[PDB]
Amino acid sequence: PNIVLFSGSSHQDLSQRVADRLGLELGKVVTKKFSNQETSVEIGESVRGEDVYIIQSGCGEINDNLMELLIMINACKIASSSRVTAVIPCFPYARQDKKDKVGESRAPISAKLVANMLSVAGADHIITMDLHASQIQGFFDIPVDNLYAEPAVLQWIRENIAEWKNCIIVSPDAGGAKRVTSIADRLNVEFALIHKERMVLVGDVKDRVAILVDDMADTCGTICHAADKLLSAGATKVYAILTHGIFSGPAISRINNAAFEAVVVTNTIPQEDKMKHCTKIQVIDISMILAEAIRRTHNG
Amino acid sequence: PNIVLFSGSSHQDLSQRVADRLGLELGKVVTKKFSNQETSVEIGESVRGEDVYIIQSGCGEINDNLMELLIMINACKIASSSRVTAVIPCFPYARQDKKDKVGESRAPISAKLVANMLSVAGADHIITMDLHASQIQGFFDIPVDNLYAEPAVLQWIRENIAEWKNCIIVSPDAGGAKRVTSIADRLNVEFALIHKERMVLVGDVKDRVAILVDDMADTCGTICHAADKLLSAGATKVYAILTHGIFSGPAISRINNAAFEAVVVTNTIPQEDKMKHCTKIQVIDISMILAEAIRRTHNG
Amino acid sequence: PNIVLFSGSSHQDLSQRVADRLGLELGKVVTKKFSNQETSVEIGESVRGEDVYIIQSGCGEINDNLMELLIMINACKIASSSRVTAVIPCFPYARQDKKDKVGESRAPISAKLVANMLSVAGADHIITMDLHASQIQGFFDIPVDNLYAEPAVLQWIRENIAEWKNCIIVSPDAGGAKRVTSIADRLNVEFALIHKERMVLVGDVKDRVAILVDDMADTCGTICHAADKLLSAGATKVYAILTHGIFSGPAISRINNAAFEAVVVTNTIPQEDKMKHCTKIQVIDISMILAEAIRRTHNG
Amino acid sequence: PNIVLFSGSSHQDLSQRVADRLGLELGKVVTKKFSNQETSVEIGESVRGEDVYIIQSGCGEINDNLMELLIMINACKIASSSRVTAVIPCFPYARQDKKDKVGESRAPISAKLVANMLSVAGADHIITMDLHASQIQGFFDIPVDNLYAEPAVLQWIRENIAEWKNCIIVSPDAGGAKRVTSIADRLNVEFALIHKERMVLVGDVKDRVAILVDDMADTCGTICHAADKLLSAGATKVYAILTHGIFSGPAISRINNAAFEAVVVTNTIPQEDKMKHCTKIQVIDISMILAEAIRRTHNG
Amino acid sequence: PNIVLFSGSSHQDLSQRVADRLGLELGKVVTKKFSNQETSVEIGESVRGEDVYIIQSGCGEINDNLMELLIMINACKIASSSRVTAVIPCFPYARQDKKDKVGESRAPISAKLVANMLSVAGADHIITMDLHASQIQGFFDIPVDNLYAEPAVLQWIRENIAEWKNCIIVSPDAGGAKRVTSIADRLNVEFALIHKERMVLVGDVKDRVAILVDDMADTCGTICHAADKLLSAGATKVYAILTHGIFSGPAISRINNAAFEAVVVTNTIPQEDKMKHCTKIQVIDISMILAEAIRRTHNG
Amino acid sequence: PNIVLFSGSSHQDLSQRVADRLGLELGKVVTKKFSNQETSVEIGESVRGEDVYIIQSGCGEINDNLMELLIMINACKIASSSRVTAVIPCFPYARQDKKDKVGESRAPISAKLVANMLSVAGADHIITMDLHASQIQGFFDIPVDNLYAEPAVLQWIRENIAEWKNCIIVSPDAGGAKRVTSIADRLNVEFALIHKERMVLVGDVKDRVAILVDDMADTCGTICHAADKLLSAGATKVYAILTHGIFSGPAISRINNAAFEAVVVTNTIPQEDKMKHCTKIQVIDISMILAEAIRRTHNG
Ligand SMILES: Nc1ncnc2c1ncn2[C@@H]1O[C@H](COP(=O)(O)OP(=O)(O)O)[C@@H](O)[C@H]1O
Ligand SMILES: Nc1ncnc2c1ncn2[C@@H]1O[C@H](COP(=O)(O)OP(=O)(O)O)[C@@H](O)[C@H]1O
Ligand SMILES: Nc1ncnc2c1ncn2[C@@H]1O[C@H](COP(=O)(O)OP(=O)(O)O)[C@@H](O)[C@H]1O
Ligand SMILES: Nc1ncnc2c1ncn2[C@@H]1O[C@H](COP(=O)(O)OP(=O)(O)O)[C@@H](O)[C@H]1O
Ligand SMILES: Nc1ncnc2c1ncn2[C@@H]1O[C@H](COP(=O)(O)OP(=O)(O)O)[C@@H](O)[C@H]1O
Ligand SMILES: Nc1ncnc2c1ncn2[C@@H]1O[C@H](COP(=O)(O)OP(=O)(O)O)[C@@H](O)[C@H]1O
Ligand SMILES: O=P(O)(O)OC[C@H]1O[C@@H](O)[C@H](O)[C@@H]1O
Ligand SMILES: O=P(O)(O)OC[C@H]1O[C@@H](O)[C@H](O)[C@@H]1O
Ligand SMILES: O=P(O)(O)OC[C@H]1O[C@@H](O)[C@H](O)[C@@H]1O
Ligand SMILES: O=P(O)(O)OC[C@H]1O[C@@H](O)[C@H](O)[C@@H]1O
Ligand SMILES: O=P(O)(O)OC[C@H]1O[C@@H](O)[C@H](O)[C@@H]1O
Ligand SMILES: O=P(O)(O)OC[C@H]1O[C@@H](O)[C@H](O)[C@@H]1O
Ligand SMILES: [Mg+2]
Ligand SMILES: [Mg+2]
Repeated sequence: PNIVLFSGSSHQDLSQRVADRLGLELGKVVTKKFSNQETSVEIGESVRGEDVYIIQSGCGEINDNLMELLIMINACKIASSSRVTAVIPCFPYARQDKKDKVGESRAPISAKLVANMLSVAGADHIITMDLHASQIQGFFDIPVDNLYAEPAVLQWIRENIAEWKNCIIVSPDAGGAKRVTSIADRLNVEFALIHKERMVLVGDVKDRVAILVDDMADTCGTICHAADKLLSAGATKVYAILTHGIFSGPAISRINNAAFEAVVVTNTIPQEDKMKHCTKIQVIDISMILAEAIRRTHNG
Repeated sequence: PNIVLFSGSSHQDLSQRVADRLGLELGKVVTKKFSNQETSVEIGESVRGEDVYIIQSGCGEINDNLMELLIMINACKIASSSRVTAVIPCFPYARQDKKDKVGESRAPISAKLVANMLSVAGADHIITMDLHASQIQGFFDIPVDNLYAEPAVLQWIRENIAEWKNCIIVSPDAGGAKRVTSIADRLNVEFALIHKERMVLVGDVKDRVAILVDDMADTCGTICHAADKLLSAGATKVYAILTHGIFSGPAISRINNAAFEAVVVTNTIPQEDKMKHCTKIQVIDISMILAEAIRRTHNG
Repeated sequence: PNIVLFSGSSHQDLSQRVADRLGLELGKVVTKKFSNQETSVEIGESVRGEDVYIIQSGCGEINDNLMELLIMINACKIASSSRVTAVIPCFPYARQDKKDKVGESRAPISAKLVANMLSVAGADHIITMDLHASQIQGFFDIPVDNLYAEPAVLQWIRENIAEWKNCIIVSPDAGGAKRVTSIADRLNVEFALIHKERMVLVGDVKDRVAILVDDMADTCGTICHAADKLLSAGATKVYAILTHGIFSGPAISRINNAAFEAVVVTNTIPQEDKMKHCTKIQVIDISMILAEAIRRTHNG
Repeated sequence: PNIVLFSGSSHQDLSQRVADRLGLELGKVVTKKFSNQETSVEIGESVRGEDVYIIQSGCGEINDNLMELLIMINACKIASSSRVTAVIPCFPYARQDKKDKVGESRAPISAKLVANMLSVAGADHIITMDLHASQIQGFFDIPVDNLYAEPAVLQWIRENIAEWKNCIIVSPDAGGAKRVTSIADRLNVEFALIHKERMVLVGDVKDRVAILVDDMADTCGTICHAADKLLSAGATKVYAILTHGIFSGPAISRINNAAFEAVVVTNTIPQEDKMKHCTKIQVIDISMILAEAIRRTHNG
Repeated sequence: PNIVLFSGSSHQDLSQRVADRLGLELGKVVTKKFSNQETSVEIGESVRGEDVYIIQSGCGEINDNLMELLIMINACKIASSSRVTAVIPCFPYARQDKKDKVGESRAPISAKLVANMLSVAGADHIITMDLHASQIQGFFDIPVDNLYAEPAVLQWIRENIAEWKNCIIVSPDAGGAKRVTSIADRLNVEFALIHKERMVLVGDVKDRVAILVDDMADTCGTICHAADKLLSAGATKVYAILTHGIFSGPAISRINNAAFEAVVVTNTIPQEDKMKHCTKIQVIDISMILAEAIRRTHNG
Repeated sequence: PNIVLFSGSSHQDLSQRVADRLGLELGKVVTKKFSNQETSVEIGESVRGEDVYIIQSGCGEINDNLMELLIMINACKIASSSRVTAVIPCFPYARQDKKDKVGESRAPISAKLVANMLSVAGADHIITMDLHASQIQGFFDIPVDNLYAEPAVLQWIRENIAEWKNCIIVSPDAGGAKRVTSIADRLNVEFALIHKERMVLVGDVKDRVAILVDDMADTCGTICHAADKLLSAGATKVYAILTHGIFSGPAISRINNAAFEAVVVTNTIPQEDKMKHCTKIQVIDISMILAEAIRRTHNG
């Protein structure tokens, strides 16, 4: 009746880390694809009456991983499991959370679609790390846990950056005001703001060190322009701390010929191959937070 | 089979205005209360096969108006109406859209509860003006229209404030960066930022005019502090433009003994009685936007 | 995993009585109101895995208490509670259980609306005392316990009224034939009947003591006229025993200038303030019945 | 897109009458049984886009007719029908509307089960004549039309009984007080009451004509004893008017050796064979009421 | 909290056998019929918190047994049982699993209707023996266990037929190729095929013994024709092994005047009365399979 | 209010054919992918009140196309469309329609998962061509049309194969008995059967022409072995007619080095690139059948 932990095809390293921190090991599931690109999920062990926990990040090929997660949840549910919990470090389609505004002709809400699919597959609980919009919690009818990576970010700032008592935290866009502001309050220091459309700046950032904080980085269209503007303004050096490092498209190329002292990300998305092609990127372990959340859910 | 428009106990003036702009008149419904404070809804005319439209703002006593709206929707649905649309100028419980963060011990999500109540009552469409969080659109499975009052705000700024070409727009909090930023871009001028915890300010605001823009004002705990900070900083005069003016609690007392040149709001919440006790308050009609949205929904 | 009992803003005394009879104490919940008349519910203790019981009577301001109950149930459900049970001593909107007849134009069914609201909020069980219509049990898909206060009424009749062996039991209306008939059968005594539209009487009621039995009294529009008719017919004195004493509107004034020897009610609705302004009113404790029902549900 | 009327195996005569009053004819459906007592439903004509009406009374073998109705509704729904309406003159399992009281060990609520069956089969509207409990309207989430046969009963009383101005109306049980009372009020005449457990009577019934009114008669366990008590009390003759005459079990034998001047019923249940073995039974047509209800639903 | 086993009106013998194999006895339930052919279900013992198991075969009068099963499940669910499991040895309406093809005018899918009825009644698990179509598992959203009687068929073939090493297995129709083929592979011997429309045969079946295997036999319209064709072809003797022996309509008459050496069936449908009028029929116990499935579901 | 036809990324040619046969043209939708492999759906025109028809085959990368279809349906539904119909020429995950048998450990039912996802996305109708299992019709609660390509197969056999009056139709497996048998009856000729586990044959196929008929061919693991066995048995030439030609994995390599003079398939899956690398493959247009089905659904 105790925890049975399962892992998907994507991001095996974090799954192994979370299993180790729980003093367990991943269950026997073979997730391959048939000849015509159809997902094949075969659970080897018994899940009857167990508290199944599935960890599947929204990275790599998003649709294939999402389909694998749904099929795994359905298979566990039909196999008479007590309660199936889906742990999603990076929620897929989390940037499509609104019907947008004037101009976006009949755009859908893909986040609610994913929520409905997870609910109809048979999920009983959702664990997510640093959702793009905290209001996505309301997209479900089951409990949702929105974990935060801010304590790790503060710890990294304190330990690594020696001048953290006289720095500033800068938001690369207008919507990152809340996160940047909360971090600045936590470190007991001031902050600035940057907006595009071009680049505008409101803050001191003169002969001091600035840290760019954002939730994610897909193509680094942001953060890079913010670093350029900050360097033009008078900043001595610029750091970049991120929660979900996608680094898709050009990305790595842009960081490589950039003046970032360090680009900091977390385990939520595999960074192994990305770190090889870029020395700036550094990784922060968050497996402890997910493991503690899993324990809190399980014991009760 | 054409539009049948109904009005609630709250905000009769806006309902009459919307009816006039539609070249119609409100249906015959008597909404009183029984002896033991229970809602009594009696629809006098036939709604069979009609496109029923109900306008009920979340103002005054929130719970009583919400229950009246739900009972009216249920009565219209059981009476074999073709499609029932709920027009809510101010969405109740819109500030409770998250499970908050560390410290808020097991707080609920009241916005999703209201969404579920409206869905189970029998609503087929929702029309809302300037939702507190745009992601509340995903709280429903029926279509939701999130109207914007920004064009009226811009028009008022242009017509009334003569120095609008050399002003700035200031957000009283960190979460208002997006709205203020969009308004600044539309007016082709710059912007500033104010954060509490005390007040901190990043911007020029020296010997010029600043306009405070926020989504709503419950007790004017904000906006007033921002005006004080701006006046201390060097602003010649401070304006305040708002979408939903609750003006609850002390409110009117605070604006009265304040240095606001004008506090601008919209129809969405009845401002009749409030305007009598405060000369600063001015109202912007938004009935045309709701009427146009209703026409767009109906015609198809 | 044992019982966690919660109480609402209305009827604190009955909640404390039920808690005492269960050898427990009410959980730590702070239920206040925000500035704009919106309910604030904050659960202080952990409800994860607990079998939560919420007691919220439909008295006072009905809509406000109902919204309080719904928000509390939703908060308990989202907080990973094992099972949430709503104990409602007086079911709100219980008199609106039909679509009425010819004349009531498009009247709704508010009882089914409340049932759907409780079902969608997350309630797993319902405990009610003396429902207005027993068929309201079918308004839910979850189990519903319809308790009966008849044993307490019989005990009061036996102990207090010394001539209970040669009395009669009179129904103030046509719909109360079943309750009056069952009480008369259980007491092994005869009965009468009264119908309005004016007053008509079929029974003996000549130089004997008559007892009026009804389910509830909102304004005492009934019962008072029944006592007048009984006194006109020849009854020496008239008693009145009720389950749910609303005593709204004039009520207390009518009883005060009436010839009731005693007006007997039960705990279900707070009678503290009402009893002060009227000496005739007497209260029968029903906390033991609710406590026993709660124990029966919990143990299993 | 106009009315397409269908008929079940039970009660072909009433279906043909309703079709004639609508100036239409029943659709081509062959409803036979396979070898192993399984219902076979084959719709011969096209129902795509039509507003189908199905008439299936709960008479004869109840389960077989109910399954026929459900299969027919499902077949019409899957065949892309616009809206399917189930016209049930006598609602099956209408006497099982409560979980009863102390003594009935874990009895079910079959009426809600039938309601759920009809809702899940695909019914969009329900038309019923004189439901046993009017609160069964709340057992559905679709609109329910509860027709009344009282005008026909009153017309029969006026036309046939010549002394209707100086009669009385008697309820054979305690639960029939409302119907008897309303009929007495509408006829501007007084009333009496009878309760079992044995027979007790409260009323005049001395050298006058008494009429027994009930909703239904299954075995005539009631009504017969009421007539015996009335004859003992002094009634010159006793009439009996009923809405749904089941006349199951002994029934016909009991009426045959009884002193009823006439036993009046309505069409809702086939009375052809029953009337042959008993001269007292007379039938009142109700096809016009159902036809008018169907027209009212269809036109809109 | 352990197993509470209930039995329906049909097939008492199999229920008693399954109870004996589980070392238990059937619960106290009285399932009779009211006067007007309505099902009466009264559960005598407590099912609160128990794992209720109901065995009800789709035999005899199908509709009455199905309604009894649904009412029993609903009664057990409303009585606060932990989990209700429906054990259906023969799934009713299992041959209506498709909307057929060109010619069948708007036929329904009765199997999905039965599935929806069982789901809405409150069933949490389904156990079925040898479904007509294995895809009926997808007709439910709850887990469904499709047991197989093939091991018993193979054992009977080995024990009774001494020449089973040099026989063939023949399918009476085209749709039985899979079952016959699997049996042939398991017995390490060859197979043949027979198709109607008349009879056509592809196989050796010359001066040897053939066994006809099908899923069921309603009227023995098949199997008898296959035996005639096989005997004409050169088969020395013909056997017939079946899972669900309905033997409805003529049936027994056809087997009696046939050249079958033995017609083998299983318990799933009561064969007691049928076996008396036909010496060829033999029965294979399958109570152990159902008992083992029940134990597997319960233990977990 | 008339037909608005939309097309997905996969199978543009068939969509254009169906649009041409309907005398219309495909709507303006841009279906691309964001940087991080997330589907981007933007509808350019208005679908309010329209009867949207979306054609999306389950070919190529299955998961991406399925996600595109779901997002398109959701976008059309939220945009206030009258009715959204999904036309799926090849149903994805149609081979996973059972929970298999002993040996497949806790395998899921992916077809029911896809059905649930389509139902929850907002689909109102499903049109599919030659489903793998006809019972998948019961996997939905909305109407499902299972079109058949058999008339085209018969026409091709008649026109192209000149010796079709003295041929045989052979099933490459045991489960294809029904299709092969129906085709043989339609052409008024005989048939044979082939089963693996190795290869076994029952039929004449001696100096005559044989045609292999199956529903689909993924890797041609079947059909090729059947052709080898048929050639070894004595067949002069062997043909192969298929409905859904996947031709994944090796496929083309197997057909090219085989003795097939014709491998006949239909449009449902794009055959353009496949036909270039193999001269044997030939294509049959089925756009007329889909267009006629669409018309039949639309007009009604
Ligand atoms: N995976 C993705 N990659 C790139 N753009 C995306 C992706 N998903 C959504 N988008 C687009 O990005 C926009 C969201 O931008 P964002 O900065 O979050 O808006 P906001 O200013 O409201 O925060 C949406 O309009 C959506 O069309
Ligand atoms: N009607 C109300 N009046 C006052 N406070 C409210 C009301 N509804 C919710 N709140 C509280 O106010 C907070 C919302 O503050 P807000 O500034 O919108 O948060 P955020 O910083 O996420 O924007 C919530 O935590 C909630 O507890
Ligand atoms: N809280 C209330 N106060 C006063 N009247 C009410 C209340 N709720 C419902 N009603 C009205 O009272 C009527 C029910 O009266 P009642 O005597 O119970 O009906 P019945 O005659 O069927 O018993 C309904 O028609 C409804 O309109
Ligand atoms: N078809 C039927 N035939 C006989 N008795 C029934 C039938 N259906 C239900 N019953 C029983 O009759 C009782 C209902 O009797 P009724 O007099 O209507 O109750 P009440 O006294 O509440 O009016 C129920 O307890 C039920 O067990
Ligand atoms: N209880 C029944 N008795 C006789 N025939 C039935 C019964 N239920 C369904 N049928 C009919 O029998 C047909 C099923 O025949 P079957 O041989 O199973 O079809 P298939 O060729 O698809 O296997 C269905 O078309 C249905 O109309
Ligand atoms: N896309 C696919 N490619 C290859 N194999 C599959 C695919 N989808 C399902 N399967 C497997 O193929 C099996 C179905 O084989 P099939 O011949 O249809 O079985 P049956 O003999 O019941 O018809 C399933 O057990 C499933 O595990
Ligand atoms: O793709 P790039 O520009 O790196 O980042 C996309 C941005 O879009 C927003 O949702 C996030 O805040 C993120 O910063
Ligand atoms: O109550 P006061 O301080 O006036 O305003 C409450 C604030 O809380 C936020 O949700 C809104 O942005 C609003 O400005
Ligand atoms: O409001 P008053 O006249 O006191 O009482 C209302 C009556 O209406 C009925 O539902 C109850 O039986 C109650 O007696
Ligand atoms: O079965 P019999 O005694 O004829 O009648 C049953 C009675 O039970 C009540 O629900 C009805 O009012 C009906 O009169
Ligand atoms: O009624 P008879 O011909 O005996 O059998 C009916 C047949 O129809 C099919 O579903 C079964 O395979 C069964 O063999
Ligand atoms: O992948 P190959 O062997 O070509 O074909 C797979 C087979 O599996 C069955 O569902 C179909 O009948 C098909 O013939
Ligand atoms: Mg009353
Ligand atoms: Mg009665």
